[PDB]
Amino acid sequence: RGHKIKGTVVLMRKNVLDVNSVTSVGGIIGQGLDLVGSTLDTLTAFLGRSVSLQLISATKADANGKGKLGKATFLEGIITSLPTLGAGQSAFKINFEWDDGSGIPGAFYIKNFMQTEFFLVSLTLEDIPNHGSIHFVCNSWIYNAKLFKSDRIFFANQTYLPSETPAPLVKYREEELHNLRGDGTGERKEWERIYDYDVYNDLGDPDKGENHARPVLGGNDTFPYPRRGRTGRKPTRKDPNSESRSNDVYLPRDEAFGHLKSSDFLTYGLKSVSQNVLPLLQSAFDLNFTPREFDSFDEVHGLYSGGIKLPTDIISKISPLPVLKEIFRTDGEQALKFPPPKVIQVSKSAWMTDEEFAREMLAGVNPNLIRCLKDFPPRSKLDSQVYGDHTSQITKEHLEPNLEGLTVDEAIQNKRLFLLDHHDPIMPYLRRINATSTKAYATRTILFLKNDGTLRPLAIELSLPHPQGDQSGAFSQVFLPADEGVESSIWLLAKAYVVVNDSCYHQLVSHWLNTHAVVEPFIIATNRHLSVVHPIYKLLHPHYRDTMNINGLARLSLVNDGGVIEQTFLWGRYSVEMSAVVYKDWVFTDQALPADLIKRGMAIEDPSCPHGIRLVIEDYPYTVDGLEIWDAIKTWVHEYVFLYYKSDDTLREDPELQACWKELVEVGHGDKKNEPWWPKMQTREELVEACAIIIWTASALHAAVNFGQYPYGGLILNRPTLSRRFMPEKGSAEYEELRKNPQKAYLKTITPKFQTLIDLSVIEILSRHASDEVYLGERDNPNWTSDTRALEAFKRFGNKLAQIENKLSERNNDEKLRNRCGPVQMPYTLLLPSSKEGLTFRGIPNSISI
Ligand SMILES: [Fe+2]
Repeated sequence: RGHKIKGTVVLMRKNVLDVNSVTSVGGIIGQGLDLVGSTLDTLTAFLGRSVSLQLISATKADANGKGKLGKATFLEGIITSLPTLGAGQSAFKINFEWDDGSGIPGAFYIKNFMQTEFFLVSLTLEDIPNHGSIHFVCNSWIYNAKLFKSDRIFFANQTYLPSETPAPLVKYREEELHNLRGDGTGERKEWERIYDYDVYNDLGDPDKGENHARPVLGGNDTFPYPRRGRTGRKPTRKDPNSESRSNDVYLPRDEAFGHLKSSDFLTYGLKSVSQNVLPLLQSAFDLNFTPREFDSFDEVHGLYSGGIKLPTDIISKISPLPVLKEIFRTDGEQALKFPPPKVIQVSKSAWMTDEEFAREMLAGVNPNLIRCLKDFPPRSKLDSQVYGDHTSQITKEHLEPNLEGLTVDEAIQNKRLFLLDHHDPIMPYLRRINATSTKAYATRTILFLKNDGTLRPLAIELSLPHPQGDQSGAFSQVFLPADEGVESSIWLLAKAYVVVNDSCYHQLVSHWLNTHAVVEPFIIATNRHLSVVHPIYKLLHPHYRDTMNINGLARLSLVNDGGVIEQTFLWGRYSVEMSAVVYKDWVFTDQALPADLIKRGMAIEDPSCPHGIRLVIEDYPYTVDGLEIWDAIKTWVHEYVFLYYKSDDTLREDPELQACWKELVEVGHGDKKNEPWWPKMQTREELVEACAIIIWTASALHAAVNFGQYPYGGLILNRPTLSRRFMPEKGSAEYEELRKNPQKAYLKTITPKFQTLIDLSVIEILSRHASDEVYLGERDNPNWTSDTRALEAFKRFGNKLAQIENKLSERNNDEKLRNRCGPVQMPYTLLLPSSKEGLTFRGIPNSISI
């Protein structure tokens, strides 16, 4: 007897997912008639000889060893309703012929014969013998069949290690991987799923003119860099070593995530700030429709209340903009409002306190930098400029003021001296930097641990490059706390010059290089060498969502010449290249949270403690919370790796893992290919350690470093991005204005009103959760694996993350932990694992989605 295997295809239309057609606006989704398909009878168009599916057997091979073929069969009727049919999805039924001889299906080929591509989500088979239902999760765009030599193949639910591949599917598995790799030539087309590497020869535009040229980041000892996804474009005409610029930056097709709500297309929203808002805003400044400058602090505060009064003309073209509707509020006509940033929702003035300044190094936008001070004076790593032979000029006499009354030696002994050091990367470029419109210092802040457990700043060292040459060291001045008179204002100016350094390092290193840039060679290596079926592919896959897409954007628009990062932040046109010089010190294994903590002296290893380490400041929120998160990931990654791999030998026998990690190392981070610290793939503990660092980086680290951007920085007074004026000197007229009107002096020193609007527009988006976000650990999409052991393991991650959330909230209810809240009363929630959509100050995503 023949039997018919009963089949269920779930796909989504492009019109349901594509920005241009989803361009109405969207505000509530997970709904509609939870899009039935059915309704609006255009589903009938999938139903002739339009799309064919062809089952592939996993138990029966042909003469040359490959799985037997089913007979190409077309979609047969429209399925209106299914218990799991989600919003915007459409369902089609299709019955395949099989027998007691075509075996157990473990794969299928698919052919779109229609004009338009569609996102196939899943296929489900309801079977024949003593075999349960087979689920296939596809999640991949299917373009017209004419574009492919070998038809689109998908595999079932079952997780297989390469040894565990069913013999009839071994060639198919390997052959997909081959198709994914490519040959490293050609221009990469929209419809392609081809994964490879290039250097960042990408960011500059020397055909527009030589001042638009940027250096090649990567491939070299001066400017080493992580690789980025390969695009195929022609060389620029002027420099054959750079790639020509395009509006249209390729990433492998399935890496670009479509959306159901239009408000959720944040990259388009970001491309819209730079290409539509910026020039229309520019206009209004350049002609004379808004004042060029802020005059008082209340004028900055007026951006959240009354907004920026703008002509109806230009407001008419920035307010029907698709995504940007959710980030701009319009009262009617002359108004462009920003949401109250969470740093001012209680106190407007509290940002200026010394407690908040010191505290935001433990718990703000960049809570990752501070060092425990172990000797004195603090020394430089810099070379032949003479202060890594000399030092800091902050002195023992500067440091003995008010609080305890111990010596600086004794302050170091008892672990109560700490350091924000922003001297070494920005010094060597500082002379160049200061010869643009930027006026900046290379800074140092020495912080004291007080009795209540809070941090208090005790000295700020402001350094300028060279009276008489680089071989002459630094010229440095030193500024002490004062809360009275003109001295108070000089001090608040001295904090502005530190924060400005910090904004910059944060954006290029703590944010861009440490998450975004660095995760990319990992995504490429995984797709080139780990099959969709592979266990580690499935572990690591959620942690990659939309990442190549936002990096493809940033290359076109954030990290490019004259881009937002360049226009906005302290290092200017030197930003991305200085970030590469810092990457010379990037060590993968030091990106593990305990390693980072111990290295910066903020933790020490103690096997009598909660996580086997002990903090030297208890109330270092970022880090007590981070540590809870780190251990949850590393426990999850340990149960998951150790589920699949019985021995270290099974790992060394795993040729997919081995080739993947080889390519990561020798190619993806190939400028670090001889570094002694890379985990070999010799040991299961090494795979756990690297899988935990990939996930930490892409989820929790990216979140701690990213979602606190608009809440802390949406107030430009709190996190300025550029200083454009040196400190007022005693005799000068700038000094009498500092006396007379210090708010005006503050403002002429920081980011101008125009770039502030750009900076606020950018980070407001960068701090938003898209509705359709998939957060840490509670979350994936459907039936990812039929291996219930892994599924159980994942549930234990979710439960523990949930338990951690209650425990973190508990800590923000604690008035004893002062550093969690500040004078600004902003609970530290940036590591709370779950979130709603929007500009929340919380929610850890699986990946770098923005
Ligand atoms: Fe980001």
